[PDB]
Amino acid sequence: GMFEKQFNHRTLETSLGPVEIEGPVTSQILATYKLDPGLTAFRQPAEQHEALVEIAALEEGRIIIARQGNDIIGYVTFLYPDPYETWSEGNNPYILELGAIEVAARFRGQQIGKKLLEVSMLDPAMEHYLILTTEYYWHWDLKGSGLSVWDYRKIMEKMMNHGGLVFFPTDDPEIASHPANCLMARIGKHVAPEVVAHFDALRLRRRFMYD
Ligand SMILES: [Ca+2]
Ligand SMILES: [Ca+2]
Repeated sequence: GMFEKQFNHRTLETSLGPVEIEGPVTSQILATYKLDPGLTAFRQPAEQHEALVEIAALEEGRIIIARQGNDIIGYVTFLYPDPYETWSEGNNPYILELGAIEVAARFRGQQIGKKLLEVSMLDPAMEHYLILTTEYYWHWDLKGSGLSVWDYRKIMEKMMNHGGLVFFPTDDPEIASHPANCLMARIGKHVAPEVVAHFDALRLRRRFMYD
């Protein structure tokens, strides 16, 4: 939150491209764009657009977008973990959540996710955060992607790996409920051991049973 947001930009060529990959984008500017109709994995586009704008308005919030003209065909979000999920416990401002990352189905296979993550990490400020993320099978567009759950998981994980995120075991009930779900996290080069220890305490939450 206390850090400044460095705007970065790269043009990604695609079979439909080129696509402008840039951010963090301000709320004022995000409101002028239009979410592509095919970005409905979390909620309908009108509601999800309002959600991206709101996130951008947060002190720590960052919205990086994949864009063609006024049309957002993909995005990736960053903000502090949800107050009503386990990842927000304690007073640790060095823990940031990669909320979500979504890309219109027709743009799949053009490595937009990879770049979306690249441009997100171009800001040296990201090295000061431990960036965790959660992925659940029930938000994945398997029907549209044609992928089984495990092929999807393998592809999605390697995408996240390109952004520096790595899989971490957890005893979190929701994630643990299905092996395909996962917690991943990117530990910035400048992140202190205390922050990492806190993260370990969050993901292995029932340690007290064994203390
Ligand atoms: Ca907290
Ligand atoms: Ca997520």
